[PDB]
Amino acid sequence: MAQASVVANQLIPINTYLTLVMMRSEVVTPVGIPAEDIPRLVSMQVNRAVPLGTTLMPDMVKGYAA
Repeated sequence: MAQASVVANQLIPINTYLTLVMMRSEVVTPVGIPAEDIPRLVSMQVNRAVPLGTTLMPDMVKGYAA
């Protein structure tokens, strides 16, 4: 397991536009959005509440496509 994913560094309320302070990189299982993509997630909106420590998955971000 060496791929790092984007993990919520704080609670992200439903419909928040993502900022850099909200996303950390962590090696977690299952794998979500690759950590390498944090730059392009800024200003994209989540479509559900993301609790602290939750892995961000592609389906939780509106407009995300990798």
